[PDB]
Amino acid sequence: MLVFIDDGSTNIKLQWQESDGTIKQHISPNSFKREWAVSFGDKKVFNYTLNGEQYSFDPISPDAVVTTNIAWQYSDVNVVAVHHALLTSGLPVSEVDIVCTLPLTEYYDRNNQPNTENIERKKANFRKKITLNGGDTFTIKDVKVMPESIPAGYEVLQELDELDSLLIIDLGGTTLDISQVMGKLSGISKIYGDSSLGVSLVTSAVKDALSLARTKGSSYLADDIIIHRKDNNYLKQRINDENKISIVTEAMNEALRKLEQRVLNTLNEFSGYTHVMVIGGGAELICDAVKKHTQIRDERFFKTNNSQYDLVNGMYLIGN
Ligand SMILES: Nc1ncnc2c1ncn2[C@@H]1O[C@H](COP(=O)(O)OP(=O)(O)O)[C@@H](O)[C@H]1O
Ligand SMILES: [Mg+2]
Repeated sequence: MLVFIDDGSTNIKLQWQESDGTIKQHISPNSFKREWAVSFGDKKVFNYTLNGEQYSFDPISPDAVVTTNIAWQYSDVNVVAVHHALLTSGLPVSEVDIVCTLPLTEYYDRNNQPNTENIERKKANFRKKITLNGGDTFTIKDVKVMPESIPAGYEVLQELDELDSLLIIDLGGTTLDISQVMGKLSGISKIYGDSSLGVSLVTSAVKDALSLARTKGSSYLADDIIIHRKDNNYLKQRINDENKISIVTEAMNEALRKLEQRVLNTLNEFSGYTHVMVIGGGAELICDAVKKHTQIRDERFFKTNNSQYDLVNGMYLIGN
């Protein structure tokens, strides 16, 4: 049964429908270590035997995740993550069939032209003999593969002018792979690709300014403040002292300043923008960034509330 799993290296983003007739969205974080942290009681984990190795969930060190998007998206850690995501929602352990996501750097070349061997490479990854070490594993039978940024355009691209362009941006923890698509999917123009800076810099800098060590898996407590940067109420709760609120804000700002400092020039490098779509978790951050520089009018500037799930919705409506 088809589950749409945007298997991103920051966190995995999911959408599916069941036998009730209601559509569910879900998210499972990237937090899978190359060791077994077990549990025989209260404090409950997940543990896996992967390809031949020991894997489990704990609030992981940056070792695997702070590498590149490219390195993680085809990994054994990605195999843990996708099968973990279906267990964090809690689906009936049996089949899945999946849609999964590729970088644009990996999908499209020097001429920005495509590679299907990299499509089969994801399917080959999700062919490894993973056991849930306390249950059994969802069997991924059929596999569709898409790139990351592009499929978000799908539902909007329907009406959109076929000679004009839709510039589609994921800003992630890792991902900064960007596509210039054309309307109705008449073609694709130019791509840009990067994962050298992102929200992982921002969210980790907030941990330092708080009271928390530089791991991934306790990310929420810092991710909170990246979300509520437009507030001060949840900031006063979570950054629980006024004397720390500047420190956290200016640490966050140091990262965000230097994120803006590249991505605005990336949208100078992308000549021929006409419509803009902003997606991902950092969609909110690039909305605050790129709108004031690009100066495209709001009828051609797309970003919802959901932000990261905007991507997996465009994937969903292709075929379940
Ligand atoms: N509203 C928001 N404002 C700012 N950052 C956000 C927001 N929502 C999520 N994020 C953060 O953005 C990152 C996730 O980016 P995302 O694009 O969803 O992952 P990926 O790039 O792997 O696709 C996380 O650090 C997440 O906490
Ligand atoms: Mg992203």
